[PDB]
Amino acid sequence: DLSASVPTRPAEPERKTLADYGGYPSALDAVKQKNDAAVAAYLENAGDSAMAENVRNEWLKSLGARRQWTLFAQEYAKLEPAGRAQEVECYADSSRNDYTRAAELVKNTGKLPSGCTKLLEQAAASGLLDGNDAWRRVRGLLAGRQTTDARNLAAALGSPFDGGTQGSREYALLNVIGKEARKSPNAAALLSEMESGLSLEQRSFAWGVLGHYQSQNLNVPAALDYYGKVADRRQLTDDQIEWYARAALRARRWDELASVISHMPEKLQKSPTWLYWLARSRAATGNTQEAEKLYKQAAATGRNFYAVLAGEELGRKIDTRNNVPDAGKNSVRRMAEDGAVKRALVLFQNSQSAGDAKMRRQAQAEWRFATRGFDEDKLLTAAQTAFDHGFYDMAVNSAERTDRKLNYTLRYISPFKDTVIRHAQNVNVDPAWVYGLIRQESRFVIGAQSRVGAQGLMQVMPATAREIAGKIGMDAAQLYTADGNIRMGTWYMADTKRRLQNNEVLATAGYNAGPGRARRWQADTPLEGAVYAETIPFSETRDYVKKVMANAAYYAALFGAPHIPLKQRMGIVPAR
Ligand SMILES: CC(=O)N[C@H]1[C@H](O[C@H]2C[C@@H](C(=O)NCCS(=O)(=O)O)[NH2+][C@@H]2CO)O[C@H](CO)[C@@H](OS(=O)(=O)O)[C@@H]1O
Ligand SMILES: [Mg+2]
Ligand SMILES: [Mg+2]
Repeated sequence: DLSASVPTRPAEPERKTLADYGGYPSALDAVKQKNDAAVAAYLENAGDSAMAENVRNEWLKSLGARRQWTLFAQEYAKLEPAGRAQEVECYADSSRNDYTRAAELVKNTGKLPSGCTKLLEQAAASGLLDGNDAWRRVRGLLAGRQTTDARNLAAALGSPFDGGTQGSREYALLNVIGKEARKSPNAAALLSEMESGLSLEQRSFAWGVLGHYQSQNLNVPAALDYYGKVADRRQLTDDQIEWYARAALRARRWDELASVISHMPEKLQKSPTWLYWLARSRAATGNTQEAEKLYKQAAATGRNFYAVLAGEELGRKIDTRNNVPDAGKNSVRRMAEDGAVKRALVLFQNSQSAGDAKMRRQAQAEWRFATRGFDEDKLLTAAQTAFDHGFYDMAVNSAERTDRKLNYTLRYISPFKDTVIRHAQNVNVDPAWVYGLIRQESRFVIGAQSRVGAQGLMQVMPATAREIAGKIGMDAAQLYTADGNIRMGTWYMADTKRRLQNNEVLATAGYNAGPGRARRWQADTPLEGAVYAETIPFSETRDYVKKVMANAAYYAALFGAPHIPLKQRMGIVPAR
């Protein structure tokens, strides 16, 4: 049975929370204005809230950048360790001259926040960076168009870009690894021609750049030829080696795939993706007991695309039966009275009544703050609390964070059923697919709005709303109402599917990236759905398709629809 234990942190009146949020935006602008007196005032008797934690984190990034180390250290002490932003941790550790985190951070080859970038340059300037990892990051920044970060890290390592030693060799290599130079019809020939006087590390990385470019363009033969020249695969960035694996996957080179995965950082090897595809490689070469071991490890990763596929390879069907009772209504009422939970619900309720989308976003921040480090039982009670208050996305937020206690009704909530079901049927698309899409797009937040402007439950772009509305005789502004949004989103699902050879995997990619891009990613042979999905060049769409289809399989099992394994829902994507 679920524990009835609920936290009882001190609560504040609804008026005080509203008054503190009244000044949250000004506190944030005060940080940007470097008005330290203003920020300290806002904070000095804030609640123990996400408002205070958010303002304090942003303040500390500004104090760290401004080297106000006395004030920094006083305020860093008021952050809860779980609530420290990464860049704040970086500034703190640089102030302590502690570069233990730098050994892990330096493994990241892309853009880092300023405090984290400086932490690495400081470690570099003291001798306390792994030199192999450090120069790998330099190259990764060079390939990544982060020339200035690359330059500063080369300089911090004692070999600047203008000093005639290693750093000038690496900078010179931009004629191969540059963003536009890697596209050259001659990139490989130049690399081959200057190959003999390059180090083993510089050569492996450079061949990885050329293979990575080819692999993301879906020129699989060209990519595998270039990746096959990489002598030390540890020198590849995480993106490079994953697109090696993706090239080997798309060409069904199972032995090469398994070898590539074994050269991945152990963290990548343990991801559901490479657990599952390693298992598939093993099973396809007949190493059946090694595959069964890996499928079990993938399946244990939880409620995700590859865990389900791995389960299906083990003969395990998705089972959406809860293994835990519903939360008792009394614990749900008590939970709403915990001071941190109550603060989140106050902001949420009042965002509805006041029509304040920013206030609703802070309600989410308070919710994640209030529930951070709840045990599985409190997480499930909180989930029902959120659901009983209409806070649909935070019910999913809390319910999906458990590992052993599974409430599928709360992980895969289905509000608005009689509406979503009818609009799906009206365009003859699977309502389990539509719910899967909504869950990923908006988490059932009717006023959701992405950075690029995608709107509402189904995250329809305003541009797209204008095409849809003219075709079906709507008003394009119906985009901003729940019913109009669902009608437009469901119609666009159906329409994109029709333009993409009626394939549901293509249509999901095309919903997010546009049908023209989804069509460009098809091969000249048919592809198994999950192979098409895992080799989508846009990381946003690649992650999106897998999550939508995984949600769709859970919803279909929940609704009691005729059983469709996820592997068959992925089907076969047709050749062009
Ligand atoms: C339903 C809809 O409007 N889909 C459009 C999609 O929106 C995507 C945009 C995306 C988005 O907002 N990404 C950023 C999300 S976040 O704020 O970073 O979380 N969400 C929407 C639905 O998947 O963007 C692509 C490309 O523009 C369009 O394809 S195109 O017309 O051929 O150009 C497509 O019409
Ligand atoms: Mg989204
Ligand atoms: Mg990308």
